[PDB]
Amino acid sequence: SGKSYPTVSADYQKAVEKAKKKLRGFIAEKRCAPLMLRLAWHSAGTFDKGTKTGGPFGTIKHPAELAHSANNGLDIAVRLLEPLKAEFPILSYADFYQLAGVVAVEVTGGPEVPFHPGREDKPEPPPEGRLPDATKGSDHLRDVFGKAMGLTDQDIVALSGGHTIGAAHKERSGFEGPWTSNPLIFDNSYFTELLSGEKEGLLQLPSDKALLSDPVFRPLVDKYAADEDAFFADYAEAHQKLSELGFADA
Ligand code: HEM
Ligand SMILES: [C-]#N
Ligand SMILES: [K+]
Repeated sequence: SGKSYPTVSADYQKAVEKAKKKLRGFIAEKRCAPLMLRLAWHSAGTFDKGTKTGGPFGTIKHPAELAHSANNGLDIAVRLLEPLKAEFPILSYADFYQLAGVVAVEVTGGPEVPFHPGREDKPEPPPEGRLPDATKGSDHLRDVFGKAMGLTDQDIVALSGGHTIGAAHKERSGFEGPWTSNPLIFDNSYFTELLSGEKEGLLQLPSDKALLSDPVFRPLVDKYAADEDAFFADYAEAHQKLSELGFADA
């Protein structure tokens, strides 16, 4: 999908392979796979198709970006990774955060998302306001994923399935609790819970519920609730696409 992968040195590639292993162990032990996937989404997602500036280029590490109200918790995620990152000084932060997202999906039992190295760390972040609003609906999803990032309606629904792991926190976003009964297991339960209604102890954001009422998003929700393999396929496709917005002269 219009992507040309940069050449990196044999030493860079070796660090990638070694960092991936250390990330597995670290992330599994710390139980922070959801936060790492969220960090990856944010580090990819401050991308714009209308300006082509900022986003998946080591920019999330800057304290100017960790300030935002959609960024509560992203500071924690960056901090958790600092010591590991210091073991692999050759790797760009951009690649490191995307590798962490790929690993987060993998060690929670999700699909193996292909990873290619070579994202450069850019010197200035994008503007605050591009990123997601849980209180909004389908027009908003299409604005953040479609218009800004060039992703398709299928990507939108698949990627929303990221919420199958993790939870909201009253002190971060203000929302609270896991979307699923197994929030460290990457499966299609996000979609099953979304369809089944609101359960005691389980979260649905207005942005999740937007998927149910949209003529295009809904049949996809039905498909993924019915077929985890179809979910895994489309999820891996969309995660790779998202992770690579930071590549290839866009
Ligand atoms: C569709 C637009 C989206 C909106 C409005 C949204 C909103 C939110 C909110 C409000 C939280 C809770 C933050 C907190 O209180 O800790 C959250 C958490 C999370 N998000 Fe999203 N999100 C979106 C898309 C995505 C995507 C595309 C992914 C990855 C594929 C993702 C992955 C996650 C994960 C894994 C968590 C759990 C974080 C944790 O457990 O600490 N989200 N999201
Ligand atoms: C979701 N952030
Ligand atoms: K789950």
